[PDB]
Amino acid sequence: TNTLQVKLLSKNARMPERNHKTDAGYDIFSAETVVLEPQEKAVIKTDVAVSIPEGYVGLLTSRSGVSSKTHLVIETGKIDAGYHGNLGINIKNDHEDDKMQTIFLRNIDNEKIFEKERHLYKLGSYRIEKGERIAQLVIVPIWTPELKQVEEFES
Amino acid sequence: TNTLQVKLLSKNARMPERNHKTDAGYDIFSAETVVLEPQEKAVIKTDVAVSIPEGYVGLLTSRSGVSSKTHLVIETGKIDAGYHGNLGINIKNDHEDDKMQTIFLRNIDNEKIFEKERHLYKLGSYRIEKGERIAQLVIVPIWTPELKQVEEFES
Amino acid sequence: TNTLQVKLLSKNARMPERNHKTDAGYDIFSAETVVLEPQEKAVIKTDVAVSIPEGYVGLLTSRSGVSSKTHLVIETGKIDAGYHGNLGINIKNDHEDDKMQTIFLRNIDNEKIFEKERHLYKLGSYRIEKGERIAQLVIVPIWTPELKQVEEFES
Ligand code: NI
Ligand code: NI
Ligand code: NI
Ligand code: NI
Repeated sequence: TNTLQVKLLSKNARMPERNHKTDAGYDIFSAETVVLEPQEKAVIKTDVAVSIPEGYVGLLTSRSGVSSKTHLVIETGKIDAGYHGNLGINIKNDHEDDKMQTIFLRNIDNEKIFEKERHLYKLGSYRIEKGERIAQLVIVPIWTPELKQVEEFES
Repeated sequence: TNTLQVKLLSKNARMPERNHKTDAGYDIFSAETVVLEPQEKAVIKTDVAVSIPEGYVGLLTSRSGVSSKTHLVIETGKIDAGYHGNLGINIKNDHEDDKMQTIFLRNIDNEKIFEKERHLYKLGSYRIEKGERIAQLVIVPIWTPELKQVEEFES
Repeated sequence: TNTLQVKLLSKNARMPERNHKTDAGYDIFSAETVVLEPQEKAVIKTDVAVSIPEGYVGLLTSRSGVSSKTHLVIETGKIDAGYHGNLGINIKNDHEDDKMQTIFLRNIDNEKIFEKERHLYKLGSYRIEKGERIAQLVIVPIWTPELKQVEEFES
């Protein structure tokens, strides 16, 4: 203290980065390559484990550029002080399934991914490459008092 | 202090639970049974009232297991220090309305609910039973300074 | 300190408001009039700039009444201590694109907007007027320790 322990669970994992002095969170990288078609849901593995101390919670949340440009929706996960397992990114491709087809996948910048081997995809499908910035981790202090039942509130 | 007051508004309400030492939030239970079809929006009542003190905000947020497994999307509500009313869960069934039908409802674990009385439902419909863990409450300290307008930023 | 600097970037910008003593956040107003059809994504400009000090993060988040009543989904943006640019609201009209038409737009209260000049819109389209409360800003303390890689966690 004040130090957060980080455990890499595979060779695909990458150490989170907080480059600027002013930055609030840590860049979280994907440890796997996954293709998400319209409406598809998944929990993307980071192969990263952290030991958040008591009196804090980690917010594994979306990234500003990715969430604004793409239909990829990350549900902010609340990381407990007592969770030492693999950090998973709760994600949904919120693009509508209009049953149309295209030869182009989309990257996390919403650009068309040009392939030399031509394949057929559902329109609005995204590919997340291994090692890409898709999320960030912001840790905040928490207040956890012992609950007391009342019939009416005082003051 | 440090104690949070909790008020139960009906016999359907349940006292929030923070079982583990390390846990950041309190399990929030539903006080009503509701069936949400695709795209349907609702505010589910908890029949629970809290008196968060000044200098804090309550985050009435989604649950890790429910949000990952089901298309049920909870918008994290910001609970003011001056809100003593019924806590409502802002929820949407984000499952697409593909106009298909099935005889099975889905629980908060995304399992098919087997009924003895056969009924016809829209595909992707969920049922939330009374007294089920659907949300959690995480309270965090806040910073609220008196605003000052500037033409340029200093340092 | 304790004071947050606010910079207005145009005549369309409005000073954020924290009216009640108990309120956790500041009302954020739109600086532009925009019509969002089903599934459409945009970053609405506030023309407001803030200088959050180090050791804090700003949560530019949804509003309780708007998010519950309308299909307008705001992704909570994490505002760094080192961001002095225009605050943008990351928004999506999550209403399904069922290819139906209506003569009525919808306001942020989900009411039909009556026009004297009759126009044809896609069903589930919303209009956000300039100067309307669409979001709020909640600032919270953060914990940013220097990371240390471990092979196993201690205690
Ligand atoms: Ni090849
Ligand atoms: Ni029966
Ligand atoms: Ni959707
Ligand atoms: Ni006119």
